[PDB]
Amino acid sequence: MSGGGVFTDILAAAGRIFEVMVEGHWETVGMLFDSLGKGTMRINRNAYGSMGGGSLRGS
Amino acid sequence: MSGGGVFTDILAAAGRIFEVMVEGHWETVGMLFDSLGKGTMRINRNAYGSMGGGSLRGS
Amino acid sequence: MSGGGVFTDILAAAGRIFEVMVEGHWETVGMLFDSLGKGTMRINRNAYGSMGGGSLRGS
Amino acid sequence: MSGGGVFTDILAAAGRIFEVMVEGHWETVGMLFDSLGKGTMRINRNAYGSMGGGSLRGS
Amino acid sequence: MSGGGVFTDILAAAGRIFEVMVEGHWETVGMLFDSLGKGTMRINRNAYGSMGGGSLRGS
Amino acid sequence: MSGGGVFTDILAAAGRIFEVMVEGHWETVGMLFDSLGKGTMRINRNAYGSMGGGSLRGS
Amino acid sequence: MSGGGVFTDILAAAGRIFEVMVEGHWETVGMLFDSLGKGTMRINRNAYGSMGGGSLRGS
Amino acid sequence: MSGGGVFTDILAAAGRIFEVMVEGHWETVGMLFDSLGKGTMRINRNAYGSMGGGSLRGS
Amino acid sequence: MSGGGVFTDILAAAGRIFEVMVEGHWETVGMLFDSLGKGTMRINRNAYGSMGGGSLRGS
Amino acid sequence: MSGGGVFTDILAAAGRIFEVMVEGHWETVGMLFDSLGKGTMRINRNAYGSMGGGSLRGS
Amino acid sequence: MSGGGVFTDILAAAGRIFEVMVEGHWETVGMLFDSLGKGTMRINRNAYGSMGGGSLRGS
Amino acid sequence: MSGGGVFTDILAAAGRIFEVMVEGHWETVGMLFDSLGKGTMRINRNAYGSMGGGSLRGS
Amino acid sequence: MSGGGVFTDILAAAGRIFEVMVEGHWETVGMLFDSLGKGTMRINRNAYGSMGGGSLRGS
Amino acid sequence: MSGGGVFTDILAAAGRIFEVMVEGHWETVGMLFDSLGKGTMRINRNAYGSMGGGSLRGS
Ligand code: BCL
Ligand code: BCL
Ligand code: BCL
Ligand code: BCL
Ligand code: BCL
Ligand code: BCL
Ligand code: BCL
Ligand code: BCL
Ligand code: BCL
Repeated sequence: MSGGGVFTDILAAAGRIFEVMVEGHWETVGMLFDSLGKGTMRINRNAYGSMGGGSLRGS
Repeated sequence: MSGGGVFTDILAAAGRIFEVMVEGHWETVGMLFDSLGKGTMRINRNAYGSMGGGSLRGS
Repeated sequence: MSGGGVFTDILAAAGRIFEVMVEGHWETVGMLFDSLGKGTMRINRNAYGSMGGGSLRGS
Repeated sequence: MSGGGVFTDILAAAGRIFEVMVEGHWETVGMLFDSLGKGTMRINRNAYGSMGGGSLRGS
Repeated sequence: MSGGGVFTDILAAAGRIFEVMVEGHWETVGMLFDSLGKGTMRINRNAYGSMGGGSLRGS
Repeated sequence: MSGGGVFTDILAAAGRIFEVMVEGHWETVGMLFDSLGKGTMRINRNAYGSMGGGSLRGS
Repeated sequence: MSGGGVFTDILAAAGRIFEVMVEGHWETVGMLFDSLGKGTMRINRNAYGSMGGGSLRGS
Repeated sequence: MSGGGVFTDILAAAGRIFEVMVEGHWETVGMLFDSLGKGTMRINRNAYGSMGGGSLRGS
Repeated sequence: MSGGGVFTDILAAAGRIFEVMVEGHWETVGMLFDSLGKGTMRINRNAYGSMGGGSLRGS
Repeated sequence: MSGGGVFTDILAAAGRIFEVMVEGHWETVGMLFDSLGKGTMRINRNAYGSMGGGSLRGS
Repeated sequence: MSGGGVFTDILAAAGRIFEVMVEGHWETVGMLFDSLGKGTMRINRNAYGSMGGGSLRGS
Repeated sequence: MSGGGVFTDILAAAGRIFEVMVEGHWETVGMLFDSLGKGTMRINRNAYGSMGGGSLRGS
Repeated sequence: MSGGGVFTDILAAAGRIFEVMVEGHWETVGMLFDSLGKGTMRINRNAYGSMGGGSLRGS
Repeated sequence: MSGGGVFTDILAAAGRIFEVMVEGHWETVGMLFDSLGKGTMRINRNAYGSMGGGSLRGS
């Protein structure tokens, strides 16, 4: 049976190799949700400007 | 019956020889189960990150 | 100053028109987050399967 | 921004497609440990046969 | 004095214009300090591995 | 200063890249001390075959 | 340093080796001392043949 | 096995040489953060100047 | 049997000769583990420079 | 029966002559077991060196 | 005196440079005294062999 | 001072080398005193043969 | 046995001769350690020139 | 039986003659052991030189 021992490893590889693909498989998501944030501020800064609730109507 | 005494020795040699094959018949297994341990870790690092169980719901 | 009264309506237009863009702007999101849900199921299944916590060690 | 909306579906696809690879990924392991079983029986049968422990030495 | 009134505006501009330069003058810093974090982890994962402080020497 | 912002990213790189050299660097050691245990056994086996300490001289 | 990792294995060798030399080395001794016990008998038998001590002289 | 002993020293070398890289690796950081300091003073000086808080309104 | 007494002396040899191979077979190891100690020092020097543990958080 | 008396002496000769063969028959054994001795010392010298039994575990 | 500021840095050098020379100036000594220990042993093995002091003269 | 370090050794050598000369310096003495022994027995065997002290003269 | 008495004198020689090699052998060591004491002084003199310990800080 | 009386004198001879051989036989020994005493002195003197035992450790 000497030589030809190429099975057994593979499993070690499927486990080890998969580490590379799964590791760089995340980094992409980070900015997706976060980047937007700024774009909604400009509409907010105009139309709205008077925080003062003021007196209550009918009282 | 002098000469021709080749039997008794085979039994000595059917046991002794078997020592060579059996001895190098176990080393293969060692790594099989082991090596894998590393691969499953990356998935577990990302999705899971907050050990903090937090407070109990409804209490 | 008969005629030449093409201002005023622009305001009506910008306000009215903005409805067309903004009312087609949203629809894109919806599916974005929702579709995913079907990819994580196939790894969760196989590696896990025994809900039975079993007895507590040391007791 | 009519058309050109081919980004959102990739996540849907990665989440989906991944299902095909992972679902055929497993089946290989099943027979890996189970097949063996039969091979160890033949040696056990010959060198062992008298279940009868017999009497205890010195008593 | 009619016409030639180009001064007063510069002040409105020196203040308004500076808004553009100062606004895109911060975004650069964000990643500088943060990105590094990851690189120092690998030396930490090897040489170190046994959290268990163990028993106290001389006691 | 538009473009030419190649400096900051290097830090991200020195930290991130070093992650490669260091990770591959440790694997060499594991086999080194371990493989030896087998060679010392045969000498030990012949000269030392009697465990029975026997009686104490002078008593 | 990819490839060129042929040292760490010599030790695995050397120790793994040596098993072969040492193991076939001992078999020589067994017969040396034992085969002799059959040559001393023929002189002992003829000159000596009367176990009977007989009576004690002077008594 | 006279000669051919060029392995052992590699460890000594990797351990020793690594000193050269790492002892030149640093140095770059030092000035990075410190320099800046002088740039923010010029704007703070002109728009601010009256330390005297003065009296409190409504008292 | 005058002359031809070349056996016996081999044993005197095999024992005596082996003294040579075994004696010059251990010296290799000495440097192996030792030499390394120096290389781990530089990383340890920079990142860690403040021994002062400081005060205890929350007290 | 004068002369021809060569039978009586042979016994005297067999008894005598045998002295020569038996006398030089021994000397060979002397160094057979004694020479070895030295060859086993070198392995003992290395792998063992700390006579100090040290403290007893668990006490 | 813009430009021509090459002094101060020499002092920065001269001290830093001296680190290289002094660092690789001690490693030479290590083996000097050590290596000798083995040589004096052979004379001491032969002439002296009987640790047993024996009885005291005149008593 | 790189290279030319051939002094520090030598001592290691005079100490080591001397082991070879001193080790084979002995051996010769062994048989010098011991071989004689036999040559004095033949005169003793003749001339003396009557251990019996016999009776004491004058008593 | 007239003449040929050249063995007994070798011992007288070996012992008498070795007197020559050993006698001139030692003279080498003397200078080795001693000559050094003069090179360490110069660095000691400049950096350290104030013996006066001075007052104790905090008292 | 006049003449031919040459026997009786041989005994006188053999006995008388043996004096010549045996008398010159001994002289060889004398120096053998005695000359050596001058070779051991030159190693004893350099390595040892301080007769003074000094104080006893721990007292
Ligand atoms: C005992 C159960 C073990 C296990 C046992 C196994 C076994 C057993 C096997 C795998 C295999 C695989 N495992 Mg697994 N695996 C485990 C855990 C995982 C998990 C998980 C999240 O739990 C996942 C998703 C993976 C992922 C994977 C894949 C890498 C692979 C299935 C085919 C594939 O996609 O390769 C896609 C691509 C590759 C495998 C890389 C090689 C592709 C080459 C051949 C393409 C041609 C190359 C071209 C000619 C040259 C140019 C290429 C470039 C330009 C350089 N494993 C579990 C815990 N795994 C199989 C495998 O390794 O493939 C044989 C396999 O036999
Ligand atoms: C938000 C977090 C989501 C997630 C979001 C993402 C996002 C976002 C992306 C991925 C991507 C991927 N995800 Mg995901 N993913 C999740 C859950 C999973 C899990 C999991 C176990 O939980 C795993 C392991 C996967 C697995 C995968 C891979 C299929 C893929 C990474 C590259 C790759 O290996 O494709 C290897 C092979 C392919 C992708 C198939 C296409 C390969 C083609 C381009 C090769 C050339 C074809 C040739 C020219 C034509 C001939 C081919 C044949 C002969 C027909 N995802 C998590 C829960 N995933 C990335 C992706 O889909 O790639 C763009 C990606 O952008
Ligand atoms: C994991 C630990 C497991 C284990 C797992 C393994 C693994 C893993 C392997 C073995 C293998 C073997 N094991 Mg196992 N084995 C276990 C228990 C046992 C026990 C025991 C008493 O406990 C024994 C003695 C055996 C016995 C054996 C042998 C059958 C075989 C080693 C080579 C050999 O001798 O095949 C001699 C002959 C054969 C294997 C039959 C095939 C021979 C063919 C190739 C010769 C040429 C054929 C010719 C071209 C065509 C004409 C032929 C005829 C004329 C028809 N195993 C333990 C419990 N065993 C190995 C094996 O099965 O070989 C691949 C192997 O890879
Ligand atoms: C703030 C402190 C941070 C840190 C901040 C920095 C900073 C700041 C810098 C580095 C730099 C480096 N860091 Mg760092 N670094 C940290 C942690 C580490 C640790 C550690 C184990 O803790 C180490 C040893 C490393 C290792 C390294 C090196 C990769 C690099 C020093 C030069 C070098 O060796 O590049 C050798 C080789 C390269 C850098 C790759 C590029 C080489 C090219 C230019 C050669 C020519 C290419 C040729 C023309 C094209 C063909 C090439 C091939 C055939 C394709 N860093 C700490 C935690 N590091 C410096 C750097 O990245 O270089 C400028 C740098 O400026
Ligand atoms: C760390 C301390 C370890 C140890 C580590 C080492 C290290 C390290 C090394 C050795 C080496 C050796 N060890 Mg070790 N070894 C240990 C334990 C043992 C013990 C013991 C009883 O404890 C012994 C005596 C051995 C015995 C041996 C020798 C086999 C070998 C020294 C040279 C030699 O004799 O090779 C004699 C012959 C051979 C090695 C076989 C190869 C000879 C070839 C090169 C000759 C030419 C072949 C020709 C061209 C082709 C035709 C040949 C045939 C016709 C087919 N080791 C101790 C416990 N050992 C060295 C070694 O193995 O050499 C590389 C080595 O590197
Ligand atoms: C037992 C565990 C030990 C250890 C044992 C090992 C072992 C074992 C090895 C290393 C190796 C390495 N170790 Mg280490 N090492 C330890 C501690 C450290 C620490 C640490 C911070 O603790 C670090 C990060 C280092 C860093 C390093 C690297 C220098 C090297 C991995 C490849 C490399 O980067 O070479 C980058 C470049 C070089 C090694 C210099 C030589 C490059 C040449 C070959 C390129 C071609 C030259 C060209 C043809 C000529 C022109 C060149 C110039 C123009 C003059 N070690 C740990 C504590 N280390 C390996 C090594 O050094 O490779 C042999 C190695 O064998
Ligand atoms: C009574 C039991 C005794 C004992 C009895 C014997 C007996 C009996 C024999 C051995 C033999 C051997 N014993 Mg032993 N031996 C004992 C104790 C030991 C111990 C031990 C650590 O206690 C060990 C490991 C050894 C080691 C060895 C080996 C040296 C040798 C087996 C072959 C070999 O390896 O030679 C490898 C190499 C050589 C033997 C050197 C000669 C090789 C030549 C022939 C190769 C060709 C030379 C070429 C043509 C010319 C160029 C060469 C160079 C370039 C100059 N013995 C036990 C305690 N030993 C056998 C032996 O000595 O060989 C005949 C043998 O017959
Ligand atoms: C610090 C004090 C150390 C010490 C330090 C030193 C130092 C230092 C030196 C010596 C040297 C010597 N020491 Mg010392 N030595 C110590 C302990 C000992 C002890 C002891 C019993 O404790 C003894 C007696 C020895 C013995 C010796 C001698 C081997 C040698 C003096 C010349 C000589 O005899 O070489 C006789 C022969 C040789 C040295 C072998 C080489 C001869 C070659 C050059 C002749 C020509 C070769 C020819 C051209 C080629 C063919 C040759 C063959 C046919 C193959 N040392 C003490 C404890 N020793 C000296 C030495 O080793 O010489 C350099 C030396 O420098
Ligand atoms: C009884 C125990 C006695 C003792 C008895 C013996 C006996 C017996 C013998 C020795 C012999 C030796 N003893 Mg001693 N010896 C004792 C004490 C000592 C001590 C000691 C520290 O106590 C030491 C280390 C020595 C040292 C020595 C060596 C000089 C020599 C072993 C070979 C050798 O090295 O010669 C190396 C070199 C020489 C001997 C000089 C002659 C070399 C010539 C033959 C080389 C060729 C010359 C060339 C053709 C002409 C050109 C030469 C020049 C250019 C002029 N003895 C003990 C106390 N010793 C042996 C001896 O004297 O050699 C026969 C020997 O037989």
